[PDB]
Amino acid sequence: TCPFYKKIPGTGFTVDAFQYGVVEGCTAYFLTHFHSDHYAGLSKHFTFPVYCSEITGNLLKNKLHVQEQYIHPLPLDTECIVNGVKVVLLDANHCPGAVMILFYLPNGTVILHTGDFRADPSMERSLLADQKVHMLYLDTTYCSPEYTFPSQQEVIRFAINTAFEAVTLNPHALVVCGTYSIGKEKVFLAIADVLGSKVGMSQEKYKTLQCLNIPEINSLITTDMCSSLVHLLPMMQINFKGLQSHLKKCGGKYNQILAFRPTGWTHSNKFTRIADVIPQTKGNISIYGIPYSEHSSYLEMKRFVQWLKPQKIIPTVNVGTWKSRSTMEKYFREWKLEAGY
Ligand code: NI
Repeated sequence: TCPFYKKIPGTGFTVDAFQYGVVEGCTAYFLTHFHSDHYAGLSKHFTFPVYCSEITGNLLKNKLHVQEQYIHPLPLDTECIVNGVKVVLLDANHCPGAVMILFYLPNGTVILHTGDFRADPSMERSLLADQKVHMLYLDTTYCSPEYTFPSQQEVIRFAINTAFEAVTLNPHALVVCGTYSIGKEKVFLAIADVLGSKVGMSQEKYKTLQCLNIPEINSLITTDMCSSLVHLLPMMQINFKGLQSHLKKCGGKYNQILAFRPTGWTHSNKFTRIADVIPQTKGNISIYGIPYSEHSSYLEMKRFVQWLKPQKIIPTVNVGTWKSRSTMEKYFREWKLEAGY
């Protein structure tokens, strides 16, 4: 049944709750972003109101075929009334179209639901600075001190320098980047830009990217693989067997593959810096795992929460085990005692 951490008290609302059938008492279903564990259950047969960003609404219409009459897109950073309740959508710094949602309950309680987010100091100057938040529904994906990772900027700088050097040494090297969802577009776009190429991809992935309101996108992507030297493939294909196979398909246009796998976290983050990352190599194929994250590090999470000073925290990730729940509750108490709220 629908878990309590997906329900907004004092309202008829649910967040990211599309796989339980009809939730009794739900008058409006919000969707924070277009990732499959969050939209799981939506289709052209859905007949309840869905509230979301413009970009998420484009993907619902074009990829899932939800009918336009049930899609209610809202602008960001704007006070809106939904079924009698004031709400605001804020940028979550996750994937394209991802939002956090501020609910202003009739009784005076203010609730923030982060959806999935990568906390950032710039959030401390949004509409969040303007009033107190009592309850926080928090993306706790990486809520443990082992989880450090570099800035997105540092990671993109590494990828751009690595690719440019490789291709300039060998003009017959192909660059491949893995994907299985929206998000992390900066990785393949930044590499293609430094190489003066468009990125080539499947028709299904091209359709997906044309939903994202990315400026000048027609100048940056293409379905013509032959004219491109940065290819996107399914993340499943980013291994030696899949890459050797792909190389055969290019008809001797290329003699070397340099591939990127933008993982979340991996245990080499506890030891190694970004400047010191190395690939796995077999023959003329090299695979780089790069720690490009669209979720908060532990320290980024902690700074946001200690700034916001909520009265109550409700985790939305890692909630399935008692040992995980208890560990998270210990960190929350540490943070509150350190900061004095
Ligand atoms: Ni997500």
